[PDB]
Amino acid sequence: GGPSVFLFPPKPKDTLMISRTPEVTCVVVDVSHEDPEVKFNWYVDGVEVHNAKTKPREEQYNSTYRVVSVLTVLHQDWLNGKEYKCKVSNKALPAPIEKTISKAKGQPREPQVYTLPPSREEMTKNQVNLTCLVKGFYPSDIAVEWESNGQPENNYKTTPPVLDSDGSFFLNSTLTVDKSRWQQGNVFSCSVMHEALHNHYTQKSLSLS
Ligand SMILES: *[C@@H]1O[C@H](CO)[C@@H](O[C@@H]2O[C@H](CO)[C@@H](O[C@@H]3O[C@H](CO[C@H]4O[C@H](CO)[C@@H](O)[C@H](O)[C@@H]4O[C@@H]4O[C@H](CO)[C@@H](O)[C@H](O)[C@H]4NC(C)=O)[C@@H](O)[C@H](O[C@H]4O[C@H](CO)[C@@H](O)[C@H](O)[C@@H]4O[C@@H]4O[C@H](CO)[C@@H](O)[C@H](O)[C@H]4NC(C)=O)[C@@H]3O)[C@H](O)[C@H]2NC(C)=O)[C@H](O)[C@H]1NC(C)=O
Ligand SMILES: *[C@@H]1O[C@H](CO)[C@@H](O)[C@H](O)[C@H]1NC(C)=O
Repeated sequence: GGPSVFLFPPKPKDTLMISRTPEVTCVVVDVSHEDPEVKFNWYVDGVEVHNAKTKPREEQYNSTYRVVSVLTVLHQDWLNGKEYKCKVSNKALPAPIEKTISKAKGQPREPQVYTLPPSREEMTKNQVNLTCLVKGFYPSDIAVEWESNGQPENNYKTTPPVLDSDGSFFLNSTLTVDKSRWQQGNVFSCSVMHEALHNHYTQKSLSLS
């Protein structure tokens, strides 16, 4: 004795993109070789659901199994604050273990998005940094990408959301492009996906005129 349960929320980009699959993951550790069977029961706002997929158990190096149940959440249900409950049953458990999860509960706040052209010190060089400042958003769940002429620009680094003095979040996204591309006057756009924006999406464009 005995097993432990950990419940994980979906990835932010999965929650914000219609083509992606947002999943809540119920992980059971310390499952015995003697009694390796785990019964998973799932509830959405107290209502039982039967659409979760279990994965084949894995032997840990500490000679125990790690057993996982993955529940697909509806994009709208997750955003509307529905509660996801995982109930775990196992013979080595006198009473089942339950864990509940839902989206962060504070008041949603819309991100403010600003673009920063390369600084004269930054601009003289071979490759230039284009910056997208995203601040004042809540919850921290967000997705920031770059684009030009309808195609993704992949040479970017986005900082993790940082908790600010007023309890909201902020981050920077920096795209590195060849100076020649920026200098030419090509339009680079910063894409921001967040629940509180109108239509959960905004974009800010940056170009040298
Ligand atoms: C046998 O060996 C096993 C494998 O090594 C080992 O399993 C490990 O067991 C420990 C505890 O014994 C368990 O620890 C918990 O880990 C939580 C994070 O797990 C994440 O992230 C880690 C690394 O950061 C990864 O290794 C995990 O795979 C898992 O990854 C996430 O997985 C999901 C689904 O797969 C993905 O969607 C995510 O992308 C992914 N993230 C990453 C970064 O990869 C960690 O959060 C836990 O801390 C919290 O719970 C503790 C419980 O004791 C608290 O003490 C601690 O304070 C934290 O509290 C929680 O946090 C908040 C505070 O209230 C609230 O959210 C919660 O209410 C609260 N919970 C409470 C109080 O219960 C925690 O340390 C490891 O995850 C696990 N590793 C794996 C791989 O399974 C076994 O223990 C070994 N057996 C032994 C030693 O006997
Ligand atoms: C651009 O900014 C990134 C991230 O802040 C940094 O690592 C890099 O060295 C800067 N300059 C260029 C030319 O990318």
